[PDB]
Amino acid sequence: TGPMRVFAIGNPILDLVAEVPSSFLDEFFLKRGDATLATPEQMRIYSTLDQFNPTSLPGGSALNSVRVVQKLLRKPGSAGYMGAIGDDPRGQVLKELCDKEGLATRFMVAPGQSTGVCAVLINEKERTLCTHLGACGSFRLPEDWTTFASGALIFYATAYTLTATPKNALEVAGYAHGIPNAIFTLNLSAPFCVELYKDAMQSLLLHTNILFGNEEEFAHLAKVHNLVAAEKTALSTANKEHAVEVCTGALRLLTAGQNTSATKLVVMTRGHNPVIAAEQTADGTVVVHEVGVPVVAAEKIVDTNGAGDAFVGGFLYALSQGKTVKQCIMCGNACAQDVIQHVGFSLSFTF
Ligand SMILES: Nc1ncnc2c1ncn2[C@@H]1O[C@H](COP(=O)(O)OP(=O)(O)CP(=O)(O)O)[C@@H](O)[C@H]1O
Ligand SMILES: CSc1ncnc2c1ncn2[C@@H]1O[C@H](CO)[C@@H](O)[C@H]1O
Ligand SMILES: [Cl-]
Ligand code: NA
Ligand code: NA
Repeated sequence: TGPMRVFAIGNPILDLVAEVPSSFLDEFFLKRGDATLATPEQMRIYSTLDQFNPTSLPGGSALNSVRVVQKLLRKPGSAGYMGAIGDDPRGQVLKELCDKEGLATRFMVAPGQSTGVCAVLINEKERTLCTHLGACGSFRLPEDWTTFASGALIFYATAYTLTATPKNALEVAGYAHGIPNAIFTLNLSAPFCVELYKDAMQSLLLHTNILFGNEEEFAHLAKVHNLVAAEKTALSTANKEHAVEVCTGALRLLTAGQNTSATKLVVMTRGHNPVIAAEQTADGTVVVHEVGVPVVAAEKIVDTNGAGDAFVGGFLYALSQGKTVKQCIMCGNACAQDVIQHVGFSLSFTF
């Protein structure tokens, strides 16, 4: 029953995991390894997947991150989450899976719509994802959400939530803005979010304390907002120097040149390479962090899907415990590495 340390909004999705024959991917015109949104011709994929005995597990980027936070805090209601689901059986399944973990949730039911679902197709050591948002798109933040989230000072939203309406994330960020110890955190989520919601994201970033994103997402951000010279928008983020310049330029989108006691930090995950972060410190001076990622033989890497969500989960957990920026990154790395070494987007039982 609390205390709630982290509150997030997202697109609640039920993952249906199953091993399928190559004929399946070809049958639904899917490209092995790609993560996409179901096309009209792929709408029968979920019903068709049943003949492969799929396993139901809670999914969704933000949901995956708070589930990590909840697992680490242990106390029921340590993390809160809100999103929209359908009035279907799938919605009940997802809801029960979450209650089972002690997560505090309020799923808004959208009559006549289907709960978000993602087909996690395992084929040739490769994962192919096909997501159908459905009811997720109907989510509209309830007027009493701040009461539901009472006590939490860490707020989180994925750019994926902008696909329902940017107003949800803007309202959450709006609540935290101006309050020194209220921390709004955001994930770039995907390259298309950066372009599709350019202006809303620009406004949202001004109200953001911590921005998470991977190399490609930050690359698109830098290009869309002209953070680096056209001659540099092509450079590889695998290059420390370039990554640092991208992070430093991105930090400007959060600070707007001003300096307060509020947290202003940009974190870029870079696969096996060191995580890079740019932070505006107490007196306004910018500091760059570089945190090495413990080596993990490609041999032991099952799948890198969900790595980013787990990273954020660990980072936010550490942040709630008041750890330093470097310590938060290390916790995120630990969580990410656990998840990528086994089937599933959750922390192992032993972890
Ligand atoms: N090859 C690797 N070896 C060790 N750790 C890794 C790793 N790949 C990812 N990680 C861990 O996961 C974190 C995030 O990885 P990354 O930035 O690649 O996410 P991502 O969304 O790009 C995965 P994908 O490439 O499948 O889309 C890294 O900072 C690290 O903590
Ligand atoms: C607006 S599109 C969208 N929004 C939110 N989450 C998404 C989306 N697409 C896929 N996922 C989730 O990513 C999780 C793995 O990182 C998978 O578990 C999958 O559910
Ligand atoms: Cl999400
Ligand atoms: Na400052
Ligand atoms: Na995994």
